[PDB]
Amino acid sequence: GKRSWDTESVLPMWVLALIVIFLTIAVLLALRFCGIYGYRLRRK
Repeated sequence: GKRSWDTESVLPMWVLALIVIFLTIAVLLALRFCGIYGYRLRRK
């Protein structure tokens, strides 16, 4: 692809991909920091 895609795609994949990792890390971190807390157990 030589044409200045600029718009890597009207839906830039890297932007889409970055979003997933941000959330990926967020959920993993969420679980651990909450891990020590034992998070919850709402049911209780």
